[PDB]
Amino acid sequence: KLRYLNILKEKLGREPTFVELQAFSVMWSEHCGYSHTKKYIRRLPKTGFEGNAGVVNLDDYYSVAFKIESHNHPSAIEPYNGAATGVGGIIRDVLAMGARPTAIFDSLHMSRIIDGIIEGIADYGNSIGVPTVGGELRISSLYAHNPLVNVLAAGVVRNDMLVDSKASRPGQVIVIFGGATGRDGIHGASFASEDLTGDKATKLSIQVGDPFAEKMLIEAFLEMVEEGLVEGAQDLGAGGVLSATSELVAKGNLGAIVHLDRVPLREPDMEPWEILISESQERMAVVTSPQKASRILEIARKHLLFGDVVAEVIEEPVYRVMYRNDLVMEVPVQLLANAPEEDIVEYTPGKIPEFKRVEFEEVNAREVFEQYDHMVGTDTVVPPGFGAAVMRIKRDGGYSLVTHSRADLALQDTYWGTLIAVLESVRKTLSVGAEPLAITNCVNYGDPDVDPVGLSAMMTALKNACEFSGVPVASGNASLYNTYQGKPIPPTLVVGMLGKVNPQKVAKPKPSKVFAVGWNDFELEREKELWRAIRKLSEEGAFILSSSQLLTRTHVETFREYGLKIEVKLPEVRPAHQMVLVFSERTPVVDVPVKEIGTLSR
Ligand SMILES: Nc1ncnc2c1ncn2[C@@H]1O[C@H](COP(=O)(O)OP(=O)(O)CP(=O)(O)O)[C@@H](O)[C@H]1O
Ligand SMILES: O=CNCC(=O)N[C@@H]1O[C@H](COP(=O)(O)O)[C@@H](O)[C@H]1O
Ligand SMILES: [Mg+2]
Ligand SMILES: [Mg+2]
Repeated sequence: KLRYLNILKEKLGREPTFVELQAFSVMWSEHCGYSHTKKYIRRLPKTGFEGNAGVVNLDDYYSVAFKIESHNHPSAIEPYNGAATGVGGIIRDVLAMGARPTAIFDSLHMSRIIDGIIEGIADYGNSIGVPTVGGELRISSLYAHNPLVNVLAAGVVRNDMLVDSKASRPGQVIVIFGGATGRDGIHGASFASEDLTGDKATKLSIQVGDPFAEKMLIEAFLEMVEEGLVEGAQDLGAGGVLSATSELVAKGNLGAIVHLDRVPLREPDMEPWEILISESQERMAVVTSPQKASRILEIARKHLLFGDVVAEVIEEPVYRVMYRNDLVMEVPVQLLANAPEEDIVEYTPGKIPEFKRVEFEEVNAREVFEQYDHMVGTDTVVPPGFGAAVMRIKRDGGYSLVTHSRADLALQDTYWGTLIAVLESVRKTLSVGAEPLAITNCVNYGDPDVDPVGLSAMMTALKNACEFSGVPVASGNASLYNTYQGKPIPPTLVVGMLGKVNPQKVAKPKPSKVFAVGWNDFELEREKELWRAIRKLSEEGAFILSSSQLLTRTHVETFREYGLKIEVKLPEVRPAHQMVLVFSERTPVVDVPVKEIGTLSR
């Protein structure tokens, strides 16, 4: 913070004005600036057009846009609105790529079942009409003060309608439609960059949220894209107008002249800076030619949304904020878009540890998911209760989504627990017949300044997991400073995996013999040997289950949907094993251990 203020003073050549301070306090905050993770993320292998979402081609005619963000700090103080809004925001990111939001996936980490979080998410995804196709839930008293709310959203988009995430030429303009701008969330980005005992941990930093407004925003935006009116786009969230406008031009290496007075207000007494950093929801920033602005405004208004032309794209690398004919601020656009970078430390792993038992409560509760009808599997090739969620796109074309993390293992060894989480995410994808395609990930950490190693260990392990597996990183998020009066959460890296699979070849449950296939302990080397065995059996028609517990209550619940009931003598397993359960007619034949342990029937 203060180390940064000096750097700002040196660059500015003098002391910043009130608004200059407010503005950089947002853009250079860890949440928007990424000072501590910038270099690490760069060292990661990438793929797919990365524009605040990350899209991956599936069949050349269609691509899937998937991204994972989080809303941790907000949810610790206002569970209901913090979770909902989290969904609202990640949906705007996927929509901002020209994609049609088709699936939401949740990843909760709490010390008990906080109804608010569950409902906030279910209600919001419900009012906008986008289904929940899955979502891991880990309970541990270690998240008592810092619950982690990570949400993954995937949309489908035509390869020929991909929207850019930046401005591309001087003369373009920037329209901002959606809900009206109020005073909620000001500095909520600076709030998410500190310990929960900060001076900004008040309800003022929390964003509201209106799904009916968003559903409209989804319809309007897609219409704009269908008529080729969108030349570039970015959703609004942290930083509001400031963040969005400056980032669309910094990316293109252009400039902008923002006119705050043209921004639709919901509170007319607001001041220029309040209008600039307000983090109100349901708003989208579209880049286009001056001429198309007319139809875009018409489309949003008839859709019951406000908005007007707010900025002009100029070739000069300056960010000029205007309110009428009175200048508010003015600084080098590339100054804002780039926070000071912090040095990284090199991490070198040790031997895979003898992970001991550290259980995460088995509070399986579908009761709460039914009360708030948080349906998790209405329209998938095969039910999500089993793990991977498979969606169709064509009769014989589809993709899989897997969200996994092993904070339990990582808590003991940041490196190995993380690396293992990424690898296990591959077993699941393979277990359903899908071809690992890319990864979106969310890094959930505490104080980097205090414990720099642990962060380094997460990023190195994630980097090594992609090099060892060949699976690149399409996108991600990084939530740091998840601590309460000192105490930090466990290092929790949540992995979102996307895969390619023919829905006509996805196996379903049927009366059969069950087999424990693999080893009860972990060894990196032979990991690729299990992968090869899953591909073989999966290809033969076998129904495979890849859980860290082998068999869970949900699996059995889901099994009853088929009127099937399993009787198996599960093998004793270590905290990190290399085993999966195979269901087939005959005994599997593979270059890996196989043992008949039970039966599925009726
Ligand atoms: N751990 C990670 N791995 C890979 N990419 C990551 C990453 N963390 C961040 N990114 C990439 O950096 C980009 C920026 O995330 P950032 O949180 O700063 O902005 P944003 O685009 O989400 C808008 P906002 O701040 O308004 O929410 C992401 O869109 C993603 O592609
Ligand atoms: O509406 C936009 N939501 C997008 C967004 O970027 N929101 C911002 O992130 C904070 C949570 O970050 P975390 O604690 O999870 O790291 C939240 O308080 C918002 O200011
Ligand atoms: Mg983010
Ligand atoms: Mg965003």
